[PDB]
Formats: sequence, structure tokens, C-alpha cells
Amino acid sequence: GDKKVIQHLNKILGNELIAINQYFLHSRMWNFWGLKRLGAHEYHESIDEMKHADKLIERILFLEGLPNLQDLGKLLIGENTQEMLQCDLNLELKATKDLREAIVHCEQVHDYVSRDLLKDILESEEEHIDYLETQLGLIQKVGLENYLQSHMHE
Amino acid sequence: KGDKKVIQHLNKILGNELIAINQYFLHSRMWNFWGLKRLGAHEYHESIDEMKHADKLIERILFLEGLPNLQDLGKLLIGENTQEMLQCDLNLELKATKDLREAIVHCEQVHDYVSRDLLKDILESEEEHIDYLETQLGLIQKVGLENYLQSHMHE
Amino acid sequence: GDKKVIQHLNKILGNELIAINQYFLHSRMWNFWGLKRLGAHEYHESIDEMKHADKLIERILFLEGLPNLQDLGKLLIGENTQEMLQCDLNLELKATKDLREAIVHCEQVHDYVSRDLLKDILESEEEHIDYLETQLGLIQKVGLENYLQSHMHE
Amino acid sequence: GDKKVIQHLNKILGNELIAINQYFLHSRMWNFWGLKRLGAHEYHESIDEMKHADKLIERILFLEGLPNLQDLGKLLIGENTQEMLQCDLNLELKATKDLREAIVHCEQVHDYVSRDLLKDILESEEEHIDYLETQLGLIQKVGLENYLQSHMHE
Amino acid sequence: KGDKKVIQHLNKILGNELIAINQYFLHSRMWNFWGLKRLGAHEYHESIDEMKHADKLIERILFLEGLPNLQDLGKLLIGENTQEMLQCDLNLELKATKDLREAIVHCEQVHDYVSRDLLKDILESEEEHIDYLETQLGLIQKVGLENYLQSHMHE
Amino acid sequence: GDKKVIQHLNKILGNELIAINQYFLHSRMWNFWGLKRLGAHEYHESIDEMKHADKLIERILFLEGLPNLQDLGKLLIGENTQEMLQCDLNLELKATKDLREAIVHCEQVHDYVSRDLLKDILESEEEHIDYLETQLGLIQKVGLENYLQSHMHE
Amino acid sequence: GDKKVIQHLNKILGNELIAINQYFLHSRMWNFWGLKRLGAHEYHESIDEMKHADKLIERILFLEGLPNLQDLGKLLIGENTQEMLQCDLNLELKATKDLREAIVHCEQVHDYVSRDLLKDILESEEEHIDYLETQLGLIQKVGLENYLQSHMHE
Ligand code: HEM
Ligand code: HEM
Ligand code: HEM
Ligand SMILES: [Fe+2]
Ligand SMILES: [Fe+2]
Ligand SMILES: [Fe+2]
Ligand SMILES: [Fe+2]
Ligand SMILES: [Fe+2]
Ligand SMILES: [Fe+2]
Ligand SMILES: [Fe+2]
Ligand SMILES: [Fe+2]
Ligand SMILES: [Fe+2]
Ligand SMILES: [Fe+2]
Ligand SMILES: [Fe+2]
Ligand SMILES: [Fe+2]
Ligand SMILES: [Fe+2]
Ligand SMILES: [Fe+2]
Ligand SMILES: [Fe+2]
Ligand SMILES: [Fe+2]
Ligand SMILES: [Fe+2]
Ligand SMILES: [Fe+2]
Ligand SMILES: [Fe+2]
Ligand SMILES: [Fe+2]
Ligand SMILES: [Fe+2]
Ligand SMILES: [Fe+2]
Ligand SMILES: [Fe+2]
Ligand SMILES: [Fe+2]
Ligand SMILES: [Fe+2]
Ligand SMILES: [Fe+2]
Ligand SMILES: [Fe+2]
Ligand SMILES: [Fe+2]
Ligand SMILES: [Fe+2]
Ligand SMILES: [Fe+2]
Ligand SMILES: [Fe+2]
Ligand SMILES: [Fe+2]
Ligand SMILES: [Fe+2]
Ligand SMILES: [Fe+2]
Ligand SMILES: [Fe+2]
Ligand SMILES: [Fe+2]
Ligand SMILES: [Fe+2]
Ligand SMILES: [Fe+2]
Ligand SMILES: [Fe+2]
Ligand SMILES: [Fe+2]
Ligand SMILES: [Fe+2]
Ligand SMILES: [Fe+2]
Ligand SMILES: [K+]
Ligand SMILES: [K+]
Repeated sequence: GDKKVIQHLNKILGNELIAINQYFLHSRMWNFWGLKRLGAHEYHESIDEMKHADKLIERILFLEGLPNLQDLGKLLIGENTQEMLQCDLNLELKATKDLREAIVHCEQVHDYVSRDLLKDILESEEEHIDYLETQLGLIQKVGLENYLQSHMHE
Repeated sequence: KGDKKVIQHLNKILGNELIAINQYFLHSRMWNFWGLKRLGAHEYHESIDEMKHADKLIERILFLEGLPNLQDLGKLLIGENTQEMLQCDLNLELKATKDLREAIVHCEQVHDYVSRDLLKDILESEEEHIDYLETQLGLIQKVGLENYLQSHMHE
Repeated sequence: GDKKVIQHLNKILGNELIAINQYFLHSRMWNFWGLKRLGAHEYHESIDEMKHADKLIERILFLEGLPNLQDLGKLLIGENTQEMLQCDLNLELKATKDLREAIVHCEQVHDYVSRDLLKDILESEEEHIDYLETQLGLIQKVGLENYLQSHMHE
Repeated sequence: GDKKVIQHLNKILGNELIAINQYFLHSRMWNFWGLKRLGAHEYHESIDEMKHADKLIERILFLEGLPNLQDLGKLLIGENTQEMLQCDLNLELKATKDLREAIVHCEQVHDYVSRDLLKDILESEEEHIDYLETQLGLIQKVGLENYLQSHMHE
Repeated sequence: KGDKKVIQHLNKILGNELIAINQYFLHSRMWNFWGLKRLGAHEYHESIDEMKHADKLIERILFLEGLPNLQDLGKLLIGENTQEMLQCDLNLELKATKDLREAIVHCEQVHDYVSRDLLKDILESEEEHIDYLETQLGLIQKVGLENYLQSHMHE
Repeated sequence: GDKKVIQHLNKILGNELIAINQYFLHSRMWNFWGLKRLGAHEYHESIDEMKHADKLIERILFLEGLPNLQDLGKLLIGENTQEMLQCDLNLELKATKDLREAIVHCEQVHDYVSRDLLKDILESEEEHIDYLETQLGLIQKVGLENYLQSHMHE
Repeated sequence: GDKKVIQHLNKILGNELIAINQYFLHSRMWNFWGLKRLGAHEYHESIDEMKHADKLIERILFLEGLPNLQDLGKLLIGENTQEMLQCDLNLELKATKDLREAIVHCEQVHDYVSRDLLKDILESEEEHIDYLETQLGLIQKVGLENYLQSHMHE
């Protein structure tokens, strides 16, 4: 197992761990406000990050590294829907940047299996970016209050 | 026999339920009359819940050899629009949970642990209703009154 | 809506609310005593009164009146089976007298829909009277202890 | 068959015939405009009036009168949703006034079967008035645009 | 590892369960022998209920690293006719609920909230049993003994 | 009903009552240690003794004796698996010796129905002896740790 | 919501969050080693703590407090089965100590619903303690290699 790939994998894992907690708190904030459609979708984003974390832990162990679940970076918590969506988007853009750098390194040392795992995680992060950007655009097109109204009921 | 002051408390809680039954049922039918059928149906289910709480209170009172008091009906808090009605229900529930907390203190003090457990089950349900009410009031502010009513027209 | 019909309807509603609470207490007393068949039949009487009140509240609102659920008249509570049944029978006879007077006024002002609602309620209150007098008569024909024995188990 | 009862029934029938055409045209206007939920409900109001007419026709023939499907009174056609609902409401209020006078006459000559038919029709017309007043009320509470938005899709 | 006095209370409750098990089983089989099969069946199910309580107490005592006492059997209260047997069961239950209340107080004092919740569940069941017994005794007075027994011949 | 048969039946019943409690405690001990296969089997042994006690009680009542559920003899409680199994085995050998004397006495006074009941219970105790002796022999053949390992999981 | 109760709830939440990561890493270490039955049971312990965490966050938000998902305390990671089980046990004993103190405070300020939630979590934690002490006892009774052998396959 290449020491620097393992480092990259733990960096990605650290980003997942941030996103699990940020999205889960955002989910329960929306549910508490009665915006249950947003809350449910955000919950599923949290679950996806949990599964990404699982696969990174498994790969790190296989490569004989030490998965780092101890270091938890800064959660970006908003206080209304629009800030929450933008905080999620900022966290995702950072995450895809780290994924690109880790893929470069995997290719360099010929760890093609790790690359393929990171590429699958990256496809899903870009789908998340697409979702978040689409929501911010909808808020502009239909208005904030209409947008929130359409995310009250599941 | 039951402790006389526990029975007193239980009859106080029962009196609160009886207010809530009538207040929520009328509010339900006002919302249905207005064509706000989603609010009406939810409020109907709140009224049903209080009916079931009253039933369990009546049964416990009788087991404790008290006289259940269904004669004294306190003051209903009837609003005339959706905002007032939600706030009236919230005001009733806040008083209701305060009385439930005092009743639980007294059950614990005389070691009536079954009655305490009944009252805690009712209390958890009242706190869920408070959560529902504060959420609806909060949503009115976020989405606008007219949008909120619109969303509660159709089941 | 005619103001005097609304008053009449609120008077019928007031009787229903007495009956609801009287029958519900009587039901739970019989249950507490282990007379579960009596308790169960009295429960369904209470439910029937609940359903009458519902229809009255709906009609009052449509006629642009204010349903009165605040005023609760005197419950007639008995302390044994024979008294409870007679208390219920007394309440029903008062209720049918009020219903007839309301039907007369509905007819006079041509509120035929309210009349028809009150007539449906009146048929149901006559069936309850029939039930009650029948129970009172069975107590005489089979004896009190036998009558109670036969209403122990559902 | 009493001549004046039959004349009353033919009057009620004439009101039904106006209502059939007015509600059907209003339904198809709303469908044309893409307000398909309003259109579907107005269609069902039209169908109900068709069934009332059918029953009145059968009764008139049994009483050996001549059902009058030739005279069509004035259709009250609105140009927008508010006017259209109010036009229906004005038609219904006229229909219920005529129904009450017909019921009076049925009672006075002891045609109790014709009375009961007219009362069943009256119960349905007061439900329709309830519908119409509720919709005009919702336009006030939720705003016209929102109300129309909520009745686009079935 | 569990609290010594909680364990002693739990063993005391268990001893009460072991008396009820045997007392209710014997009464059940006496009623069956006499052809009062409805009373025999209900009394059997009361005995089974006590067996399940005993089981939960034994498991909890072991988890707390105490020694379940199944050796000491106190006095069965056996009646010789239906009215005595119901009253003996009732007298046993009233003793059992007094002891349950004292054990719950001790659990609360030392913060053994899980043992308290178990005892509260048992107490709920014993008050349901007290309700059954007082109701049967009240029915003997209301319908007469002979009618009462008649109604409990067939299942 | 012969007084000495009844004494014999109460003696067997007294043995069943010891066994019920001894086996139930041993079952829950094994369950608590996580030897859930030993614990489940011992639970079923306790259940069987409960069913023997039931049949004995019914027989004693029919013979117009008084069933003695009051006097509970000494439970033999071991502190590890090998002792617990040997304690059960010692209890069973005492029980079968008492059964044999009870059957002799039933045969002598021609209580053939009681004898046949005792023979059925005796058949079941000898199956329990077989189980216990078999478990003790398996401990010698496969070793204690393997024997316990094989009875962790149901 | 009482500020000190919210502090207690956030402290319990903080313990849940340690347990999530510690149990999930331990689960995946056991799966990596081929001890898949140990890994699967540890995964379900991790899921349980995720659910507790969820209930705490919902209650804190309802009490109008701020759930703290940012502070992650120290994971106790073992390097073999016996150390990992003991690290989970040490974490659980600390968690039940904090739960008892939080329940005391809920009682004192009459927040009986929060107490009931904490009591439910506490019952689950005591079941986890029972599992953990049972596994440690079994290692002693059947020996380590036997115990690990029995937890290779699911
Ligand atoms: C002392 C007062 C009352 C008590 C104790 C009581 C109790 C109950 C109970 C136990 C039920 C069955 C709930 C279930 O398990 O689903 C019920 C049903 C119902 N109650 Fe009440 N109730 C009371 C007053 C009222 C009032 C004042 C109204 C209306 C104005 C009402 C309307 C209804 C209706 C419509 C149902 C459903 C009936 C059906 O369709 O089956 N109740 N009530
Ligand atoms: C320490 C005392 C006892 C304990 C802990 C105990 C425990 C149990 C348990 C847990 C059950 C299962 C009930 C269920 O879940 O449905 C049971 C069943 C039963 N018990 Fe006991 N019991 C005890 C004493 C007795 C005694 C003394 C008798 C009779 C004299 C008895 C007769 C029965 C019978 C007939 C059953 C049903 C068995 C079947 O499935 O056929 N038990 N017992
Ligand atoms: C190390 C961090 C975490 C990891 C690796 C992780 C992993 C997982 C996995 C693999 C699942 C199953 C998903 C599926 O396949 O459907 C899951 C479920 C779940 N997680 Fe997490 N999780 C973590 C943190 C959290 C946190 C911090 C919370 C809440 C505050 C949480 C809440 C949940 C919930 C509610 C479920 C669904 C469980 C159920 O009800 O079945 N997770 N987690
Ligand atoms: Fe909520
Ligand atoms: Fe991810
Ligand atoms: Fe790199
Ligand atoms: Fe792949
Ligand atoms: Fe993501
Ligand atoms: Fe959406
Ligand atoms: Fe809603
Ligand atoms: Fe309506
Ligand atoms: Fe309530
Ligand atoms: Fe008090
Ligand atoms: Fe409970
Ligand atoms: Fe409530
Ligand atoms: Fe009862
Ligand atoms: Fe009625
Ligand atoms: Fe009048
Ligand atoms: Fe009708
Ligand atoms: Fe009635
Ligand atoms: Fe019975
Ligand atoms: Fe079209
Ligand atoms: Fe019509
Ligand atoms: Fe006329
Ligand atoms: Fe008819
Ligand atoms: Fe119409
Ligand atoms: Fe609509
Ligand atoms: Fe469309
Ligand atoms: Fe028999
Ligand atoms: Fe018990
Ligand atoms: Fe104590
Ligand atoms: Fe519990
Ligand atoms: Fe009991
Ligand atoms: Fe265990
Ligand atoms: Fe046996
Ligand atoms: Fe002998
Ligand atoms: Fe045989
Ligand atoms: Fe045996
Ligand atoms: Fe295992
Ligand atoms: Fe693997
Ligand atoms: Fe937990
Ligand atoms: Fe504190
Ligand atoms: Fe709860
Ligand atoms: Fe735990
Ligand atoms: Fe394998
Ligand atoms: K809108
Ligand atoms: K082996």
C-alpha cells in the first residue's frame, strides 16, 4: 500500500465525515422546521456520505493503512435554507477538488482500483453539486417562499 | 383506595382533555367548512387523541375509586382564523403540560407509579402536539400565510 | 340561516353533548364493574351521540351560526344499573321533545334540509328509547341479578 | 296528478336544464384554460343536474303531465373563474327558492312522494351552494392566483 | 456490580412471584377440578404471567451479579371456595404491590433506572390483576354467588 | 383415593417442584454466560417438569387429596457447567428412585391409572438422564472448551 | 428548554458520536480480519448509536437548543479482539454514568419526556454492556482461539 495514496484516502474520508454530520444536522433542522421534503432529501445525502466513508475505510484497511475517524474538520452549518444549501455546496466543491488530486496520485502509482473507487465517489459528488445548484436556481426562478412551500410535504 | 390528591390531579388533567376535545373538534370543523381540509383532518385527529386520553383517565380514576368529573367544562379557546386557532391550541397545550407536570410530581411523591406512567404517556403526546403547533406557526412565517393555507386545502 | 333555527340546532347540540358525557361515563362504570356487555352497548350509544353532534356542528356552520360547545347541561349519573338506565331514559325523552319543537320551526321557515337532519337524529333517539325501555322491562321479567349476569361477558 | 304540483315540477326541471348547460360550458371553459381540476368538478356538478332532471321527468310522466324540455331559461355565463363561480351561486340560490315553494305545494295537496324527491334534490343543491361559497371563500383566503394554481392539475 | 440493596429488593420481589405462581396454579387446578373452567383458565393465565415476571427478575439479578433466590418459598394462601380463593389472591397482590413500591423507591435513590422501569412494568401488571380480583368480588355481590359460578363453568 | 398413593404422588410432585426451579435457574445462568444452546435446552427441561407437576396436581385432586405446592426441597445449584450438569443428574437419579417406589405402591393397591401416569413421567426422566450422561461424556470426549464452544450459539 | 438539560443532552450526544465511529471502525477491522460475525454484530451496535444520536438531535432541536456534532472526543481503538471489546466496554461504562446524571437533572426540573428518552437509551446501553461482558467471559470459558473461530462465519 502506497503511503501517499493512503494519506489521500484518509483525506477523502475526513471530508466524508464532515459531510455526514453537516448533512444530518441540516436534515433534522429542516424536519424540525416542517420542511420535510428537504429534510428527507438531505437525510439521503447523509446516508450516501456514510456509504462512501464505509468503502474508504474498507479500502484503507486492505491497503494496510490506519483509517482516521478521529479528526473531524469544520462543519459548515447554515441558519436558513439558502445558507444551508450554499454551505453544502461549498463543502462539495472542496470535496471534488480533493478527489481530483487523489485520483492523480492513484494514477501515478498505478493504484487503479483505488482510482476507480474514488471516481465512483466523484460521480456521486458531482450529482450532489448538480442537486444543490439546481435548488439555488429554483429559489431564484420560483421565489424563496414558493420553493419552501413545495418542500413542506413529502 | 387511591390517594385523594392524585385523584384530584387526574380529574384536573381530565378537565383539560375535555376542553381540548371540544376546542379541537370545533376548530377541525371550521377548517373543513372553509375548505382547508388538510388542517381540518389533522385537527380532527388531534381531537380523537384527546378523547383517548380522557378515556384512559376516566378508567384510572374509577379504578382508584374516585368520581370522574365530566360535568365541569372549562373555557374553550376558539379562534376565528387559522393563525388564531393554532395559537389558541398552543395556549391550551402549554397550560395542559404544566398541569401534567404537577400531577406527575404528586404521583411520584405518594408512590403512585402507574398513574405517573399514564401521565407521562399523555405528556409525551402533548409535547408532540406542541411541536406540531409551533412548526405550523413557524411555517406560516417562512412560506407566507396564503401559501400555507393553500398547501392545506387538499388532502 | 334563520336565527331561530340556529338556536334550535344549538339546543339539540347541547343535548347531544350531555348525552355524550353521560353515556361515556355510564359505559366506563359498567366496564369497571365487570358488566362489559352493558359497558360496550353504552359506549356505542355515546359514539352515536358523538356522530349526531358532528352533523349538527356542520349544519350550524353552513347556516353561518356559531356552534356552542361551551355550555354543558346537567349530566344524570346513576349509581347502579337500574338508575343509570333510567337516567339515560330521562335524558332521551327530554331530547326527543326538543327535537320535535325544532322540526316544527324548521318546517315553518321552510328549512327542509335541517328538518330532515333532525328527523334522522330523532329516529335514532327513538331506537335508543326502545333499547332503554326494553332493558328496564327485561329487569322485571328475568330479575335484576339474571339481567346483570347476562351482561357480564361480551 | 295535481296540475299545480306538475307545474312546480316543470319549473324545477327548467332550472335543472339551465344548470346543466351553464355548468357544462363553465367546465369546458375551465378545461380549455388548463384549470382541469375546476373543470372536472364543474363537470360533475353538471352530471348531477342531469340526474335530477331525469328524476323530475320520470315523476312528471307518472303524474300524467307533460315534461317540458323545450323552454330553456337564461344561462349565467361568466368570463373568469370568480364570475363563473358567482354565476353558479346565483343560479343555485334561485333554484333553492323555487324548490322550497314547490315543497310547500306538495305538502298542501298531500303529494308526499313528490315532496320527498324535491327535498332530496334540495339537499344536493345546498351541498352545491356550500361548494361554491367555499371556493369564493378560498379565493379570499389564499389569493386568486394561488387558488387557480391549486386547480390546474387533477 | 449492581447495588446490593437493589438486588435484595429484586430477590424479595422474586420471592413474591414464586408464591403467586404456585398459589395461582393450585387455585386454577382446583377450579378446573370443580368444573369452573372459565375461572380455572383465567387463573392459569395469571400464574403464567407471574412465571414471566419471575423470569425477568432472574435475568436482571444475574446481570447485576447477584444470586437469584429460588429456594425460599413463603406462605401460599389457599382458599377452600371461590370467594376465599379470590380474596387470598387479592391479599397476596396487595402485599406484592407494597413491596414493589418500596423497591422502586430504592432503585430511584441509587439511580438504577433500568431496574425501576422493570419493576414499574411488573407493578402495572399487578394492579391490572388487583382490578380483576376486586371486580370478580364485586360481581359476586351484584349477580349473586350461584349465578357468578354458573357464568364461569364453561369457557 | 388411597392415602399412601396420594403421599407418593405428593412426594413425586415435590421432586418436580425442585427440578422446575433448579433447571430454570441453571437455564438462565447458562443464558447469562452466553451458552445459549445449553440454556435453551435446560429451559425445555424445566418446561417438561412443569408439565409433570401439572398432571400430578390434577391426579391428586381427582383422588381427593390435597396437592402440596408449599414444601420446596433443596435445589442443587452448580457454579459451572460440569457441576450444573452433575447436579441435575443427581436430582434425576433421586427422582427415578422415588418414581419406582410410587409405582410399586400403585401396583399393590391396583391404582393402575396412577401407575401409568408415573410410568410416563419415568420414561421422560430416563430420557433426561440419558441427555445428562451424554453431555458429561461429550465433555470427556471433545474437551470442556470445545463442548462449551459448541453450545454458545443456538 | 432548560439550558442545563440541553447541555446534558449534548453531552450524551457527544458520547453517541464517539461510539458510532469506534464501533464502526472496530466492525470494519473485524471484517477485514475475516471475523465476520464479530464485525456484523459490531456494525449493528454502531447503527444503534446512530439511532440514539438521531433521537437526541431531534429532542435538542425541539428544546430550542443547538445540537453539537462538531466536537468528537477520543476513540478507544484496540488492536486485537480482546482489547477492542474492553475499549467498547470502557466507553459504555462512561456513557451510562453520564446518562444517569442527565436523568437526575431531567427529573429535578420536571422534563419527564427527556428523562424517558434517556431511560430508553440507557436500557439499550445496559444491553450493550451485557453483550460485551458476556463476550469477555466467553473468551475465558472457551479460550480465545475457539472464541474467534466461532465468530469467523456469519
Ligand atoms: C367526554 C367526551 C368524549 C369522550 C370521552 C370521547 C371518546 C371517544 C372515543 C374513545 C372514541 C373512539 C376513538 C378511537 O379509538 O378511534 C371517539 C370517537 C369519536 N368521537 Fe368522541 N369522545 C368525546 C366527545 C366527543 C365530542 C364532543 C365529539 C363531537 C362534537 C366527538 C366526536 C367523535 C367522533 C366523530 C368519533 C368517531 C366516531 C366514528 O365515526 O366511529 N367526541 N370518542
Ligand atoms: C420458578 C418458577 C417458574 C418459572 C420461572 C416458570 C417459568 C415459565 C415460563 C417462562 C413459561 C412460558 C410461558 C410463556 O411464555 O408462554 C412457563 C410455562 C408453563 N409453566 Fe412455569 N414456571 C415456574 C413454575 C411453574 C410451576 C410450579 C408450574 C406447575 C405446577 C408451572 C406450570 C407451567 C405450565 C403448565 C406452562 C405451559 C407449558 C406448556 O407450554 O405446555 N410452572 N413457565
Ligand atoms: C463514521 C461515521 C458514520 C458511518 C461510517 C456511518 C455508516 C452508516 C451505514 C453504512 C449505514 C447503512 C446505510 C445503508 O446502507 O442504508 C448507516 C445508517 C444510518 N446512519 Fe450512519 N454512519 C455514520 C455516522 C452517522 C451519524 C453521525 C448519524 C446521526 C447523527 C448517523 C445516522 C444514521 C441513521 C439514522 C442510519 C439508518 C439506520 C437505520 O435506521 O437502519 N450515522 N450509517
Ligand atoms: Fe417535528
Ligand atoms: Fe461522499
Ligand atoms: Fe498527491
Ligand atoms: Fe469499479
Ligand atoms: Fe457529497
Ligand atoms: Fe424538490
Ligand atoms: Fe402540513
Ligand atoms: Fe363544506
Ligand atoms: Fe391530551
Ligand atoms: Fe399536588
Ligand atoms: Fe406504560
Ligand atoms: Fe393534545
Ligand atoms: Fe376493569
Ligand atoms: Fe343524539
Ligand atoms: Fe321554535
Ligand atoms: Fe336525507
Ligand atoms: Fe340518543
Ligand atoms: Fe368473567
Ligand atoms: Fe386543452
Ligand atoms: Fe339540480
Ligand atoms: Fe304553488
Ligand atoms: Fe325517498
Ligand atoms: Fe345544483
Ligand atoms: Fe379544490
Ligand atoms: Fe401542467
Ligand atoms: Fe376434570
Ligand atoms: Fe407478578
Ligand atoms: Fe430499600
Ligand atoms: Fe422498559
Ligand atoms: Fe400478579
Ligand atoms: Fe445476556
Ligand atoms: Fe419430571
Ligand atoms: Fe409405598
Ligand atoms: Fe395411558
Ligand atoms: Fe426430569
Ligand atoms: Fe456470538
Ligand atoms: Fe475482506
Ligand atoms: Fe447509545
Ligand atoms: Fe446536572
Ligand atoms: Fe416513551
Ligand atoms: Fe451502546
Ligand atoms: Fe471461511
Ligand atoms: K404558491
Ligand atoms: K474447536
